[PDB]
Amino acid sequence: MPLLSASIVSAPVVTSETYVDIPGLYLDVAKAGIRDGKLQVILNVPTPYATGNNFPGIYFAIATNQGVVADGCFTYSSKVPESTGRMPFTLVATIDVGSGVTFVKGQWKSVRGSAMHIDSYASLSAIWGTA
Amino acid sequence: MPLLSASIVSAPVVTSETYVDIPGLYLDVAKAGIRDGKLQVILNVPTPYATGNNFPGIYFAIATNQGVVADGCFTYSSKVPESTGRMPFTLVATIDVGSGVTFVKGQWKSVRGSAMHIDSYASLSAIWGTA
Amino acid sequence: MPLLSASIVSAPVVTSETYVDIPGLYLDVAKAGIRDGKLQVILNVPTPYATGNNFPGIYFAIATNQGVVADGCFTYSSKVPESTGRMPFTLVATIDVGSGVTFVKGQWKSVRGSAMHIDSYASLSAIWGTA
Repeated sequence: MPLLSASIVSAPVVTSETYVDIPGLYLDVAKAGIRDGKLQVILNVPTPYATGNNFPGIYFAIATNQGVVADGCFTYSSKVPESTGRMPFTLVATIDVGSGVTFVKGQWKSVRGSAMHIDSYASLSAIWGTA
Repeated sequence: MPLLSASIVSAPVVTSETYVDIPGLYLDVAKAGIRDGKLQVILNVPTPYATGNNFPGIYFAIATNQGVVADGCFTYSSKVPESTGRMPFTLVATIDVGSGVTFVKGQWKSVRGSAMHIDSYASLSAIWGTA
Repeated sequence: MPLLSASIVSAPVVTSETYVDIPGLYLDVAKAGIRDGKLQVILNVPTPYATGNNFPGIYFAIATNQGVVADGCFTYSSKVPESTGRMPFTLVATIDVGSGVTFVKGQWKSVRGSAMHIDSYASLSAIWGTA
């Protein structure tokens, strides 16, 4: 099966100065017997929000056992937003499995001390391609 | 053909307390003779906006004949935004066709009574994968 | 190989009243011997920002040698935002290669004179499908 997916509807609220795994957003590539070719990986966090005192936001990353392959963030445009609105976020990266990839995961990291909120659907998806 | 797509450039402006189809964002899976395996579905609404009086926004969903499989929203961070800016939105879900899926559609639902606006490109895409 | 990708971590800051290529976001389809079937193309700019004096934003497009196939934008909800926050943006389009497509690129265009900022990861991805 060339389509892999994991999805969640919540995670414990946390702050982090470093990239930390988003629990449940994990694809086991080795366990699927995929050892070569490429994966197009999509991290989709459609409804996150950040709480903080200093232009809040969330960094998200796609990581393998080799670490972060791609990342990005959303941030609010106000020091302390009136309400910390829902800021849809998608990240897309293509990785060579041949180089020794055995898992893929989503990770997150605070912007300026923000608490990080997922309280609804979020997914981590991959499509396997071979020549 | 394992790639399916539908796209629109507008829809009638409406409010809805329930998920209602976004006209044109519909993939006919049965008609394509796809009866087994998985679909990775992307709902891409890159340039929506919501008009309202109370922190406006839009919920979007991916639905089949079996109902909603994934959803999320954007919301503004001000009670009545200065201007209701364009809030890009993407949603990604992977569904088992074997379980009896015959169509896939995008749907939307008001946040707090918002009118819902698409006046430019939006797409619903799927990639079919089989083991 | 049915998966194509290009990624960047920055681009020179520019303004543009027209769609102009985002340097590095280019897939050479002809060079890959792909002459028929479909491509699902994702333009992923997860961490852009716009600087301007009049509700800033960025239009993004997916273009081929035949021009723009899909586009959209983000805009801020304040005339001059307190801080020009990071506004994640994804665009998804499906194109018929048979119709004479030889390359795919990401492009951008100012909203109301905005300077356009990418200073971190951004990607252009494609999956090739044939019947």
